[PDB]
Amino acid sequence: AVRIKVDTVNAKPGDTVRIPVRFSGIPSKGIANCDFVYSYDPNVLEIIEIEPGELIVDPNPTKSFDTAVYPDRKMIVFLFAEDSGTGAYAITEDGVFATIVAKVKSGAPNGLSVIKFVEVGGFANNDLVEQKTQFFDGGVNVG
Amino acid sequence: TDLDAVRIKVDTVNAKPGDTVRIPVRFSGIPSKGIANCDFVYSYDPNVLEIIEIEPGELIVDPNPTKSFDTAVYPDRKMIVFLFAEDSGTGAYAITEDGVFATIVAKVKSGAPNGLSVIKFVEVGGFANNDLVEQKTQFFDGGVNVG
Repeated sequence: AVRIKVDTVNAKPGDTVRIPVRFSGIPSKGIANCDFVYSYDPNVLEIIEIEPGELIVDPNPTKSFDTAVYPDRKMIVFLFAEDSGTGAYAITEDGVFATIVAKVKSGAPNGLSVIKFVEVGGFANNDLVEQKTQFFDGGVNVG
Repeated sequence: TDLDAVRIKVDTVNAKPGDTVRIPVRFSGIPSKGIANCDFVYSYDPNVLEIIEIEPGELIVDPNPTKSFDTAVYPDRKMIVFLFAEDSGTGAYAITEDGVFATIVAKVKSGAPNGLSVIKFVEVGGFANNDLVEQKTQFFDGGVNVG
């Protein structure tokens, strides 16, 4: 199974923090596409940007990777679909899939603001066979 | 209806339990300038409708439609996410006319109850013209009137 984990990072109100989303157990046949959703607390974290991680091998990262943030529904949607169409830009190793850049609101309480796994859609290898996954939560420990 | 807004509306189609139905998502009031990108979410009842595929509509002009258009269906959370961003980078594949943005293809489950199974607007992210200026939008619901 591929393991997906959002880091838990420490920050102080006002800080702009980077929260890696890591993949481990990436199969030999790679990951051609994957999409999933995590929830967050928009009253504590303002999502600034979500950067393609080192695992995105496409020369034009944004062609293979995208995210959509919906503050009202409190969700972050991750979308990866290797752009070559031949499997060429498939993820082939463990590492950082994306980096959430979020600002901790100035009046945020101390303690953990959770970034929780909500749902996975597809998560397939270069044979387009669905892979088993195990998703883990993360967030920001405000101090 | 705001004539200065782009109105997005999911059709309300009639069907019987067991039918595979096509439910267009239409755009009206598209600025001649063109829409370079848009993303939004509608909810549905996966206990009545099994989403089979969401086809790029006639408005998706990219010769590689999947490079400009994508959707994500989440049955557990009961949501459908629509994502459009013209792939050329120069505005070449922007949406420039009124018409079908996408087509939801769904099967009405054999045991589905009679009545309207609503496909309801949830939230809009961006909806920008070619100069990257956010456009005023109005989203309307649709669904399948099961009978």
